[PDB]
Amino acid sequence: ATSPLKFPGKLAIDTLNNRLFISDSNHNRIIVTDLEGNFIVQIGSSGEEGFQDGSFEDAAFNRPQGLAYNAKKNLLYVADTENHALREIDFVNERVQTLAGNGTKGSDYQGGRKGTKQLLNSPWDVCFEPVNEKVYIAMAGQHQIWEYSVLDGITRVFSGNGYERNLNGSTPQTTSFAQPSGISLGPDLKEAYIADSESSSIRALDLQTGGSRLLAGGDPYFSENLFKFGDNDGVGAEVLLQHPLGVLCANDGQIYLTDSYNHKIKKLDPVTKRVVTLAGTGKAGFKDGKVKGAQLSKPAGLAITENGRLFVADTNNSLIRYIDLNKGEDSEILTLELKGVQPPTPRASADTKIVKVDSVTSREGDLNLKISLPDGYHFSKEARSKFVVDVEPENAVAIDPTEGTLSPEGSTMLHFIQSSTSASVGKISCKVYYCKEDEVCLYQSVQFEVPFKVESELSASPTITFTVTPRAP
Repeated sequence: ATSPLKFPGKLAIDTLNNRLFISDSNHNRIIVTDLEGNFIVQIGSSGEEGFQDGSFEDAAFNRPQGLAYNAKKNLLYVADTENHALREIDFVNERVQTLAGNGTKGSDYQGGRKGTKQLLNSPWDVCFEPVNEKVYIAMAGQHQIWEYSVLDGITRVFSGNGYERNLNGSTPQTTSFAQPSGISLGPDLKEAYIADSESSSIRALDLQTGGSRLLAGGDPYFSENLFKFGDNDGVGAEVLLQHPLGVLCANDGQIYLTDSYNHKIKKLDPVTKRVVTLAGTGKAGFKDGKVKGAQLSKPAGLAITENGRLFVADTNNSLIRYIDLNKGEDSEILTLELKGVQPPTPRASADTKIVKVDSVTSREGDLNLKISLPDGYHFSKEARSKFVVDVEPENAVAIDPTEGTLSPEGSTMLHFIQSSTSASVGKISCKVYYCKEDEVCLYQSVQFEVPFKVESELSASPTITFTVTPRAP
């Protein structure tokens, strides 16, 4: 009814740090919430079309759609379609930066250039292959699939010859696509699944060959009116979809997709090629309840938790919906309340633990902060853990290291000098970056509220110790 989103196109999910990424497309921003929908940070907070890099408040987007998350480096790859670019959001350094593209609709069908030297034509989804460090891009404008190499910044064509046609050939130049709007990698990292929007079909792209094979939809030979689109469940060439925009391959190997113009979610088994409808009557509307009687309105993006919760960008309703998949019959689609998401204009947060410290009673002294990790977790060495100090009435207390990075052992020392008789409150906000052996980026956001009221003139040297307590899978 009162959604803070305007036409969200795509989603990505980070399950280890409890983060849901939303492309609020018609507000030209990415919105990060926790998986219960409480606001964490927004990116491109102006809300206006643009193409600027820099901090999360200098930065601007022009209709971002597809999102991909990099768990080893804590980056979000964006498909900035109307800027014809691929943007990279770095959360370690709170800057946005452009990896390829340059703002103008290029007409390059071969490519192979480095960084912003290579132009693009309306990229629409992105998926991140973590092993070979490649970003695959469903380039809707040129009817091809492209490949960004994170190691040399070279962006080249991967498959499709440039013609708009459902043609599943055996080499990159003998295949065609038709406004490919979604892409998801299989758990074997051997195939990618494409939502070939204009051909109204799901296709499987072979990541070694460069070729593709059709899985379901877009076949007129068996369609009752010889139309390549419709709304019909079945197997293979009996299936009819209408403009699927999103596709996701879950770890159980099944393919979840949004049959966008039919306002349904569907499930496709890539070996039987059987497609069944999961949720939605077919009628463009909003109503949630049991799956078979509910309503979406042009769903176009999907993310999934390991547990089995499927999130849906319900784009033409501007909601985020979710479905708990392993409840089977009783399966109901529900809506995600977005708490604290505040629309754009030209302190506190939701993922940050708040620790109250015993009041500091000396006029002057040294405050030692020692953050430790549980066993088996170590500090990241490529992303150093940072802190920043503020005090309740500025200048009530003076701290020399207003900003600092912790030592490799998680410690720092702040020197303080209180100016008044009166009570004040300091807040030490620190982002800690740590990992298990796998080196997947975990992080914790901790803010220490240090109350300050002079009760003695003799210097002291209190200690703040804190153990991080990582999140539960």
